[PDB]
Amino acid sequence: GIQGLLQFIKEASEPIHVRKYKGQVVAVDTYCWLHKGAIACAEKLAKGEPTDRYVGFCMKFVNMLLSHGIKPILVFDGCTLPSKKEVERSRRERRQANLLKGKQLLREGKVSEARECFTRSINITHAMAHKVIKAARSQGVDCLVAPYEADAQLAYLNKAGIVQAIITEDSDLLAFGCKKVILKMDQFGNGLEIDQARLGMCRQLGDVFTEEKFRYMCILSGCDYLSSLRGIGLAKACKVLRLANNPDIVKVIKKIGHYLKMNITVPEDYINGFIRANNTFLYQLVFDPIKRKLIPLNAYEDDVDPETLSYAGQYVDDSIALQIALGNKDINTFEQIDDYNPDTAL
DNA sequence: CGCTAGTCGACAT
DNA sequence: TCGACTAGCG
Ligand SMILES: [Mn+2]
Ligand SMILES: [Mn+2]
Ligand code: NA
Repeated sequence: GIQGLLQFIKEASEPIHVRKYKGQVVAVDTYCWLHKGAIACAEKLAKGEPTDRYVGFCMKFVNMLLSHGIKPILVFDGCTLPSKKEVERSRRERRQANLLKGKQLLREGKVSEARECFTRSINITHAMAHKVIKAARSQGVDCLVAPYEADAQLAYLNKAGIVQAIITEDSDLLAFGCKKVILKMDQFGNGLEIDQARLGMCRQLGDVFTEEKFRYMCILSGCDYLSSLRGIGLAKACKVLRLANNPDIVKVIKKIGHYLKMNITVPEDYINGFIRANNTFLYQLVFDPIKRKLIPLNAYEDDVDPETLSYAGQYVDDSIALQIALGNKDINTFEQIDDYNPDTAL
């Protein structure tokens, strides 16, 4: 997530209700509903005790969407991106830590703080997600498991015209170049909408409303793929991109000390990390629902070599990609754990 | 003013 | 998990 982005472009935000998308299709970052639903039953989940409260929690959101004549496409996270394995491990350590020390806090008597310990140990597994998938598909609601991060898949679904809006809590969608993003939606449909074309309402944003420059801004400020240079936030990065009339971002980053009047040393591997971040935001592998084939988020440009983009995910056979996307194949064991067929009755 | 790093709440009784 | 919020510091 782009920390502070939502407050940085608040002028482009608008309080809405989902009724305005009646008769249209809306994709959903289901992992947020999964997490907020897991919070209610974090105790049983952390203990391994059987529960399915989060299923109902997600399904009342889904039902709420269905009640207003909206077609929801639930999208789920798939395989972990190779550039975040260390990160996921480092987070898993914290989860297990809060789990154990949570159990010890239960041993010592306080539960209100122990609650706060168990709520930070929540690990959304693919099994839970699959439970939600079955629960939704029993209602005729489409479900699609992303090849990797659901962010890029959602971005594709929106930029292709399959859906007209995206329900999420993560601002990464804005960096992926989404047209419309619905944030902070409760059980009743009251949410906050951000339009890409409305980014012009932000005065301090300057002329950084174009998708490319906006992406550059989000990356330079600091994202999940690359940590920002110490002292570089959203405002200063935006200032750099505003003061830079040069289309070549590399020379700009090399002159980031010049555009800001600061003693900023730019390491040579930071440029590599930046290029990788941009290529990940641009060409992360998604799944085409129509053609049923692994494709990059955006079409490969004539300058970039697609052979050196393994950090954006590697390709597999389209059949395997299909069985993975349908949730029929386990992401980890690559074994058939289901046999859904959308044909015999996205 | 801007940025870093840490805290805190979410759900729900 | 992610944003909101804030003390501390350039
Ligand atoms: Mn995500
Ligand atoms: Mn994200
Ligand atoms: Na930053």
